Amino acid sequence: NASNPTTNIGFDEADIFDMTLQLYTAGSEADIIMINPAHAKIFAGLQENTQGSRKRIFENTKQFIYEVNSITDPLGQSYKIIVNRWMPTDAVYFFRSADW
Amino acid sequence: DALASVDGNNAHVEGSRAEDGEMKPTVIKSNVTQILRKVVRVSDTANTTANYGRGRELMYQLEKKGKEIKRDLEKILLSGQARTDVLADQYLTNSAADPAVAGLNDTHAARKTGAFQFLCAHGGLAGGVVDKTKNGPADPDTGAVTVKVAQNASNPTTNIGFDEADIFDMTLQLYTAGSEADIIMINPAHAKIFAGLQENTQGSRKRIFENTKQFIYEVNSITDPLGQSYKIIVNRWMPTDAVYFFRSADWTQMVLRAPKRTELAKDGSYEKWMIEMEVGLRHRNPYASGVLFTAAGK
Amino acid sequence: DALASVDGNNAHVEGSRAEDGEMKPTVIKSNVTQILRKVVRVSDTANTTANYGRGRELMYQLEKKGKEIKRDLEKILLSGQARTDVLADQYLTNSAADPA
Amino acid sequence: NYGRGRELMYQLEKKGKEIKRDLEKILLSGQARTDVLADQYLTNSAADPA
Repeated sequence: NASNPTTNIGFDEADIFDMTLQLYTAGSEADIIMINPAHAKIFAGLQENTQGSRKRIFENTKQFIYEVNSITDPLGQSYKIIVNRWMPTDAVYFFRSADW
Repeated sequence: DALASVDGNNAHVEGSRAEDGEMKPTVIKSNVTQILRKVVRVSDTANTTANYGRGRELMYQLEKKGKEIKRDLEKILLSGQARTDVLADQYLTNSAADPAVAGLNDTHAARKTGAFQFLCAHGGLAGGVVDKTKNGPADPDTGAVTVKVAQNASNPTTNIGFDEADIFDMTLQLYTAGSEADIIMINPAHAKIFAGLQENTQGSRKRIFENTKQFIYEVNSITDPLGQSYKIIVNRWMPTDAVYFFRSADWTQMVLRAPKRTELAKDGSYEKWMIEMEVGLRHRNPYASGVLFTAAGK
Repeated sequence: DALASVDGNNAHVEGSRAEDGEMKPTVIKSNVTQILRKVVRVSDTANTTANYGRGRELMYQLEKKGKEIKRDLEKILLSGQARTDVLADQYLTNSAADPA
Repeated sequence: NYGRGRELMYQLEKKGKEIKRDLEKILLSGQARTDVLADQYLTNSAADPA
């Protein structure tokens, strides 16, 4: 949680890909990410950064979508997202259905 | 090896008076093949237990050794091995066949094949492995250095970070040398740079999301200013401090003996088995493919 | 199980003897189960008059508690709880030698 | 041979009788188990590397 200030409880902004790198070098082939609704707006925040390197653009479109339900790492592994209500706010799981 | 240089001026005064031509014929490159065994030795009392999932202990261990030898081959073919054999200048020497070998019948050395970093126009030998701190020589055909040490001009020459855009210079050298390569292999610990290529700090590169439920952060295709496409590939079996630019036809896997499972002698308290796979690497032209070592500016 | 580290110095010689190699065993893991129960007791003093809304309060509350146990099962599976037992690390000593 | 029959089968059956006698002696003499398992007889407890 380097980018944000020391106020947020905890979560990353560019270290979610270090985990995908670790999984790839281990051998996992999972493409799923379960998250609680509380720590969900953070995922949508990935489409915009304070640094001048990521922004949104609306060409006179009456449809605001601050949502994200799919991620892709530089290695090529897709990653769908799911919002589980009964999960704990202070955790994020990257797993597969068959593994469990 | 190469063609004949241009020599610049080509004036003439109605007469050659040459020296029987300046042909400078081709140079002969050679390579050696090594052996890979991956022995296995199991006891006899440990070959009858329940073995819930492993089942047949020896068969399971043999499959494991097969996977291990395959991984070791995938690693060595991209490693920095150096051609090492008892023959130095008498490689072919069919007639004499190195008279100074036979007589002892036990002076056999360890056959080590030439690796990619060695066959790709090296520029020295750091003891036993190709040097990762000096650029190779120039191609006599045209000015070309297919082996370059990066210069991370984005960091203050203190951080160990692979340069961001030192690949365009390597592509320039490849184009000058006549490579036509179209592939770029990279270790997983460096795709972060290729992904950041889409962005920057000056503000001239930035992604956009017009009402999209996606955060695609990936690169799998590059195009240098010269018009040469390049497909990126990830391989976890390469040295992190190296990048190779392959080409399918330029490299081939030579095989003398296929991977064979067998068993050595007996009259012991053990049931030995083993595998044997003899293989080597070949290259059409050293100056065709390209290599890029990672380091920091001096 | 997990394969062994990939070697990069295999330079075996021709016409030699096969020296024994390195082997690794298969790791083992263990866990424990969990029991969930409910109660839908009823007095039966009802059902003699003309019930108004639902009827079969027993089955209604029973389905309610079924949904409840499903919810709790999901919550438990997704929430972090250690391998708590009364053996107190004696998991690998099945049939404890101390009946105390 | 004439009574020996051969050198392999005769020797093998003789050694079989000998090992049978030795087995009976070792079983009836009296000796406690000494295999190094340290209470891990049950609970298969794979060889535990190191």
